[PDB]
Amino acid sequence: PEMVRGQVFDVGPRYTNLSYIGEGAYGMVCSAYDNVNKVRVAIKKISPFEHQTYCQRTLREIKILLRFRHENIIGINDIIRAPTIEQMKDVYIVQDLMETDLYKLLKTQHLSNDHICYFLYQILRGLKYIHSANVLHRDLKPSNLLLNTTCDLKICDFGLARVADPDHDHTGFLTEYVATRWYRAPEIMLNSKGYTKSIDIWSVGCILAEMLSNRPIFPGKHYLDQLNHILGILGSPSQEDLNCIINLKARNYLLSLPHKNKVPWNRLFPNADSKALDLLDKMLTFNPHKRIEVEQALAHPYLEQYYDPSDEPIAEAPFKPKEKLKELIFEETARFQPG
Ligand SMILES: *CC(=O)NCc1ccc2[nH]ncc2c1
Repeated sequence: PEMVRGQVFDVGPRYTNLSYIGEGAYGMVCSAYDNVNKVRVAIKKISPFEHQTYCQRTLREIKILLRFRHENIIGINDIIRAPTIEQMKDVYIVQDLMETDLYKLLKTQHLSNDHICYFLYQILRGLKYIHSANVLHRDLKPSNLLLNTTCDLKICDFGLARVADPDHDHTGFLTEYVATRWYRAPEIMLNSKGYTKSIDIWSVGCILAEMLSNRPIFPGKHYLDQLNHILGILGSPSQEDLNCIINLKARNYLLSLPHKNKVPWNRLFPNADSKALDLLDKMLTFNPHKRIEVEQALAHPYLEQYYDPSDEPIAEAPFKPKEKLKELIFEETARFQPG
């Protein structure tokens, strides 16, 4: 069995010459030489079988990524596991190797307006497909946007994804949430379970802002601090947007705050393209019902050099305990077995 940094990374003999890349949720990520296809690949080790929630997210992603096929969405090329349920402890998911990700790139690189435009186009093109399948990604962030050496972009990590359920979106004030804080839409903290497509467009807005300055736009340090970062820039919500929040704890929290002025986008981002900032404003709209949808975002003047709905494909159809979840992970990975 191959090893890397003390741990077993047991993918051979097909995959050899391992090098460490980084960490997934349930294990290590390495690159390896694929001896059949004669290219280096990425492989992530998943050890999920002790926990309901680890199993849930592992299985959700596998089911989604096997059903999806899109240029801007990472695929699964192979899955490695032991031949029987009794012997299966780890699962390895093999995927196309990508040089970097947007989190790593933003730490080190100034992006040209032309790169910002191209990255944003590819994110939304991928998101059009995901949303067309009635699926919500629910954890869009720079580290979930893979880039190769020619700046092709692929969305990854479908562990938090859900089928959209707008009729069951409503909840109370300060309801706990799982997805990454800095990219959470204001409504998560107020009255939303994150079951509508508008959740993903807010995160894309945050990513666009972050591409403009290399700094997260709303770097909250804790649950409600995230909301006050957002209101600090957007300003106090209007009467009409406040009246949309029927829940009294949420509404009265907002009414309790002093007046805050909107900070103009062109003052936060003085070197940004004015069309980029018009689109940014529409993605970072407080009221999720007024927020731009993915297909409108693609049609925005900022992206007119790339926009081509005939080349922005949609999905063929809508998408629909731990002993049982291990069995389901086993069955779902059967197609990659010798046999
Ligand atoms: C978002 C995610 O899954 N990150 C881990 C990862 C997947 C695929 C991949 N290909 N090259 C590097 C990679 C990292």
